[PDB]
Amino acid sequence: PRPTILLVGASRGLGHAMAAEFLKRGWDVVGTVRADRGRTPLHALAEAYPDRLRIETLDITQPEQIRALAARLSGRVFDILFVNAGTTNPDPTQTIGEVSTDDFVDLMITNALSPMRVVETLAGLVPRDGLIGIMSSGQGSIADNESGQRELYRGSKAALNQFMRSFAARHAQTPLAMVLIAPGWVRTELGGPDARLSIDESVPGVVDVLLAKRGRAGLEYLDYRGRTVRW
Amino acid sequence: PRPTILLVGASRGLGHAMAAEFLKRGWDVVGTVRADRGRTPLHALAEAYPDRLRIETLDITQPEQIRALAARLSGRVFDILFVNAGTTNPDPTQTIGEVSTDDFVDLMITNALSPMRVVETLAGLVPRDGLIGIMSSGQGSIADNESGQRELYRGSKAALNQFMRSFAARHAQTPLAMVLIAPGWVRTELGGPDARLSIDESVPGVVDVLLAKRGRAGLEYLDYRGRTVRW
Ligand SMILES: NC(=O)c1ccc[n+]([C@@H]2O[C@H](COP(=O)([O-])OP(=O)(O)OC[C@H]3O[C@@H](n4cnc5c(N)ncnc54)[C@H](OP(=O)(O)O)[C@@H]3O)[C@@H](O)[C@H]2O)c1
Ligand SMILES: NC(=O)c1ccc[n+]([C@@H]2O[C@H](COP(=O)([O-])OP(=O)(O)OC[C@H]3O[C@@H](n4cnc5c(N)ncnc54)[C@H](OP(=O)(O)O)[C@@H]3O)[C@@H](O)[C@H]2O)c1
Ligand SMILES: [Cl-]
Ligand SMILES: [Cl-]
Ligand SMILES: [Cl-]
Ligand SMILES: [Cl-]
Repeated sequence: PRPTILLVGASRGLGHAMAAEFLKRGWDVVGTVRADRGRTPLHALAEAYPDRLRIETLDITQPEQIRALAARLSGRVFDILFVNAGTTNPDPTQTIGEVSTDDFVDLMITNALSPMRVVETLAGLVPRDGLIGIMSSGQGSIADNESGQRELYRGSKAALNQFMRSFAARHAQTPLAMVLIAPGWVRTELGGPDARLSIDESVPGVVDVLLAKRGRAGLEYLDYRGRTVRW
Repeated sequence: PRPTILLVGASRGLGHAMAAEFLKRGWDVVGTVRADRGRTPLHALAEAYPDRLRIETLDITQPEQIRALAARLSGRVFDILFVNAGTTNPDPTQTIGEVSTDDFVDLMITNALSPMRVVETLAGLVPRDGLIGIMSSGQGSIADNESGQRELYRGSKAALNQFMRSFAARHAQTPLAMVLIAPGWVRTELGGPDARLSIDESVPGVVDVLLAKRGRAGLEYLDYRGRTVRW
């Protein structure tokens, strides 16, 4: 009967840290990994929590795998669905006018289309008063984009946020809680060596925000400190 | 891709209906029939789901055929292995003191030894955190046996349940989920025309139980309503 989070993209980085943090707060976790990555930090974590962490497989860019996960989990209910999975393009220093079509397509599919297909397909596994979240980025804020850089990633997260606003409009005036999280610039393999925050300086706050967002209907764009991020 | 159940004994009755019900839930099914039985209701079901239901042959009382199936399914992974196959003796009104040695041996082999041999030999086709189930019966409960009748069948299912408890003990340090199902008294060729439940009143609940047991390690004895059955 323990509360359970379905955490999509939990193999490493922020997603793995989120799984560890929910487990420390007494929740169960179903976390997803991609089949191709071999053994991950999440596999090591599952050995420490053998009865409380379950690992499922999902590449979010494969719609058949999203449906397969939905079928596997159809006898389960999740208090929170959180889509952490995201990446960046091979060469983030390229401007939008320099990126290859393949790189543009790949990142828009991975970061914008695919998290939305996950939430649309798996929303039924969450109660109607539950919480659906996606890991966005402060870089997806258009109002805050005064400096550019990381051009393709920025557009992918801006598109994600807009898609999520339209999803939220279809749930207007219902109890569903929704959140786009900006975790801060964190020293993971994605954030890089110059990132301002350690994992432990971001993830407890993200988890605090998610727990507090439950029961507060509607979509918000919130950072790891609970501050509203401008669209 | 899609989750797959290996359903042993799916030709007729409850087993055939379970195949149909899993297909309705977005699962794929590999179902077994006895080769010498010619065409079965499962073959008709395969006409309607030719890409999602595959039929293999197996007489569970023939160890060489269990080994042959294991080789045939080499490299396949099944989220659920469920052994449905079972029968009863030619004259169920006979007391234990009346049954012939042949009838005793035949039923003990078919209902108790053989499902366990299937489970032991095919367990390697299921993940360490998968689900292995066997169709038992409420008649196999020793604590619930206040009224007798069906004497030989009752003993065969009690032995099955005990054998499965020992199998479960060997898996106590693993996340393997296991279930013995009591489906209720159902109007199949085995249950007879006087049985209380239609197939459709039992099978959706059995499948509900299986999908909800996936991910909950350890062995339980559960009926089609999810109630615990006393050993
Ligand atoms: N770190 C930061 O500074 C920062 C800032 C703002 C937002 N974010 C966001 O935070 C999230 C996690 O990033 P991170 O810093 O933890 O990066 P990370 O360490 O590189 O982890 C990325 C995670 O996403 C998964 N993933 C990527 N593509 C996937 C796909 N197709 N299907 C399934 N899973 C996939 C990865 O799985 P594999 O192991 O299989 O690759 C991994 O679990 C991303 O959405 C990112 O945009 C991060
Ligand atoms: N019906 C009830 O009221 C009831 C109640 C409690 C438990 N159960 C259990 O439910 C299961 C299914 O029974 P049912 O009512 O559906 O009976 P059924 O209609 O007579 O079907 C029995 C099934 O078992 C298969 N089977 C029997 N011996 C086999 C063997 N040696 N190798 C392979 N398959 C074999 C049959 O295949 P063939 O077509 O080749 O014969 C058929 O698919 C049994 O385990 C039974 O004990 C039934
Ligand atoms: Cl992942
Ligand atoms: Cl951020
Ligand atoms: Cl059969
Ligand atoms: Cl029963």
